[PDB]
Amino acid sequence: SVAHGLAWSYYIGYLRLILPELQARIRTYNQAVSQRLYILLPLDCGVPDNLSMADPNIRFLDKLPQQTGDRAGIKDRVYSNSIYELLENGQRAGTCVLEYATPLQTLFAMSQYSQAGFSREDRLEQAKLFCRTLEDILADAPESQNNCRLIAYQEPFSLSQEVLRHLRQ
Amino acid sequence: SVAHGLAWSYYIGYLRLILPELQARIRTYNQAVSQRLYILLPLDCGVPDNLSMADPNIRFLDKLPQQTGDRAGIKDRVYSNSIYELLENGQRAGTCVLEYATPLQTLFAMSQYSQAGFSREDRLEQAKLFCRTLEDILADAPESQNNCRLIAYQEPFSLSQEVLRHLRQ
Ligand SMILES: O=C(O)c1cccc2cc(CNC(=O)c3cnn4cccnc34)oc12
Ligand SMILES: O=C(O)c1cccc2cc(CNC(=O)c3cnn4cccnc34)oc12
Repeated sequence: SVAHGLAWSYYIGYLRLILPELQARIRTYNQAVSQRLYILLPLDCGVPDNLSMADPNIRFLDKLPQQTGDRAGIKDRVYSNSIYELLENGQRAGTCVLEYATPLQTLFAMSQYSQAGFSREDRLEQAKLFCRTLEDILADAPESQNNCRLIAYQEPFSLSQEVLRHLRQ
Repeated sequence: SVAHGLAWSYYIGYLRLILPELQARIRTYNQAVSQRLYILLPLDCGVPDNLSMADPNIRFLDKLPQQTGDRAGIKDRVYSNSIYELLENGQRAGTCVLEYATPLQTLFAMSQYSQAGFSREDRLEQAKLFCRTLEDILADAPESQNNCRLIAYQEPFSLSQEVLRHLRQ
């Protein structure tokens, strides 16, 4: 399936490369930010560029120092991550590296382009299969050593509360 | 198929975003470099990080000024491209933005991991289907306006000569 290929490329072309170096980048920034990469997986494939627009209680703090690596003819290809503070009744309840799983934008876009041959009704099913495949990959991956957490959800809602339930172990 | 999803995500998550801004970045660097993004598509899915290791006549010149954009919770996500000089009998015969199509690394890796459920024999077929799907996408895409060229090839070989045949219109 397309969700199967998306989960494998997201692991091979991104997670496999940043998850080994992540704790070192977090330690560097901490000179406190939590140790895992928190990945938001909205099953509706709704991926806004601004997290604060999804929930005002999710607030951008700072960028994590960039990771660079020569890859496939690209000198110093850059991998960037953002740090967010999570508010709960006016209080900073958590601080973590947080982002949406970008392949869900591909599912959203493919469901909209007629040439992609993917119906708008198939988004939910493909997102669920992307989630399951990625969980199966990370469960058995050596690069994932208590440093990655997938947060999958369907709105019937507090996004910051869903993140916080995961942050609080 | 997985090649279908890879071609659509490579377009949606990368090409769709950089191809509109590419001529402006090339004009900026030129204050001469050719106007198209040249994408190497080895059908054997062999993707080395160093182009000069694939052919000594392909020589790294400089980085093209980075492109940044806020995306899916990432503040200032970076898109980087490299400029190469192409030598032919000691002479600089061309200068272009050149890189390998990264999803071919996913096909290579999936053919090696038992959990991916993709045989090592299926690489060639999947790379060909990735190529055809991407050509079909770019043929009809509004972002592609004489600014992208796919260079697909099978070794029986000069890589620099294959690039140069495309560079010379
Ligand atoms: O990297 C993958 O293995 C991969 C596999 C499938 C689909 C996609 C979509 C992307 C996004 N690309 C970038 O962010 C990017 C930034 N500089 N840059 C230079 C060359 C190529 N890509 C990029 O990567 C993919
Ligand atoms: O971007 C896509 O739409 C896409 C779709 C499918 C597979 C892949 C693999 C990649 C490579 N990722 C990066 O280069 C990258 C760099 N910073 N960063 C921050 C968050 C996420 N990804 C990245 O992007 C994909």
